Order: sequence, then C-alpha cells, then structure tokens
Amino acid sequence: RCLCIKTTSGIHPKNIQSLEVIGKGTHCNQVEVIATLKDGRKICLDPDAPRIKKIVQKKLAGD
Amino acid sequence: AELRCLCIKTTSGIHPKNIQSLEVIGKGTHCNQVEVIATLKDGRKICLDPDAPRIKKIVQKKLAGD
Amino acid sequence: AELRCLCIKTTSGIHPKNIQSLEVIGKGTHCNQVEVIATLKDGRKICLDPDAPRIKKIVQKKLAGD
Amino acid sequence: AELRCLCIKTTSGIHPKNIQSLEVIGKGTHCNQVEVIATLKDGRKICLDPDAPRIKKIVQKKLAGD
Repeated sequence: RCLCIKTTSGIHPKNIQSLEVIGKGTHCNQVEVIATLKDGRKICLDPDAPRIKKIVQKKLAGD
Repeated sequence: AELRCLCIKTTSGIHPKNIQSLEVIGKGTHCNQVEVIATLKDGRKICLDPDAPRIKKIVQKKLAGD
Repeated sequence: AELRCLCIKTTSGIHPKNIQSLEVIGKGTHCNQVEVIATLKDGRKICLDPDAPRIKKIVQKKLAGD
Repeated sequence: AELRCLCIKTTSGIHPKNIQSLEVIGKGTHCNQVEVIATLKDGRKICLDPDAPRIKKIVQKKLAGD
C-alpha cells in the first residue's frame, strides 16, 4: 500500500537531486511523489500542492 | 564519476497509458542536463525529452493523476 | 524535524520474485537508521527491515542474480 | 530511446566511507545482468561489480549499518 505516510510541500529546489512520480494503483489510491535529496534522504511531497507542481515544472526546465 | 548522463538520445513519442512511473533527474555536476526516465508497464525504461511540450504535459497529468 | 527517516514501518516478508530493485541508504544526520526501499515489479515501493535475516538473505540472492 | 543496462564498466574498488547509498537492480526486462550503482557522498555514481567478493561484503556491512 502507499509508501508515503506524511507529505510535505514546504521545500525548495536546491536540496532535491531527483523526483519519482508513481501513479495510483490497486495498492495506493493516491499518486506518490518521492524526492531524493542531495544528502540521499527521501521525503514524500504533496502532488496537489501548487507549490510542488511548480517545483516539478522547474526541475524539468533545468531551472 | 563512472556513471554520468543516461540519456543522450531521447523521445517525445510515448503513450501515457504505457507509463508506470517517471523519474526526473535535475541538472547535477556529474550530468549537466535534466534527464527524464519513464518506467513502462512491461518493465522497459525510456529516455524522454524534458523540453518537449508534450512531455511537460504528460508529467503534469501523471502528477495530478489526470 | 531533525530525524526525518522515510521508513516508519518495515516488513520482513516479501518474496524475491516481486522485487525489481532495492536501495540501501546509510545512516545519516537526518536518519538514525539504515533504510532499504524495495521497488516492486508493479512500481510500488516498500520499506524492508535491514536487520531481519530474511531480508539479508534476499539482498544476497538479488546480488547473486539468484 | 530505450534504456537497457546502465553499466558498461564496473569496478570492485571503492572505499565504504564514500558511499551514501547503493541501488541493486536485479536482472529484468531490459538488462540481463544484476547492476549495483553506488551514489557517493559527493553525488557521483559508480558501477560496482556484483560478483566481486569485496563488493558482496560492502553491501552486507552497509545493510548492518556497520
């Protein structure tokens, strides 16, 4: 079932090395967004937060 | 840095329904470009063009579970 | 927070066949424990117990391509 | 463009203290070999040799978090 127990939306570009977007499925009704930080740690981001939607579009532009 | 950039060749032609997960690697020092790797339903992995409008579209839709 | 592990809950029972890849993240300033995140063939992710002999044996069989 | 095996080249010599994480990718659709990628504390990625005893050993110590 869902990996992501808690989801943050208060983070800025810089610490994020990569992001992984997992689509909803029979074992999780929510989309999961896992960010890999420069330090190797992982955090779950809220996929609906407009802030987080912005962060993705930027990483995607190389900005 | 033995493993550098994974996607020198990309694609814009992917059917969103074949996509299971997406990984967006940001510009790093080791790979000075953004790489986007889609894992397909059958396990295959393909490099996507981060700049193609369509790909930007598909990412935003996946994110919204649209 | 200071302690921000991702793996709150851990399992020891998964059958090797369902595992695609595994990531082992060492102890850090922000996480007092070793985290093992398994990526299943369906794209689902689950935290494994690094201390469980069942788990150590799975890692070894994966490595051996066994 | 399709992504198969990431590791053209491998090494059996890394010092454990430079390793921040390890990813073990089992044999799959598009890569009929096991691949081990270490992410160093400086973010570089190195392909490790999964058959080399020294590597098999590093993985188990990283698991035990020793």
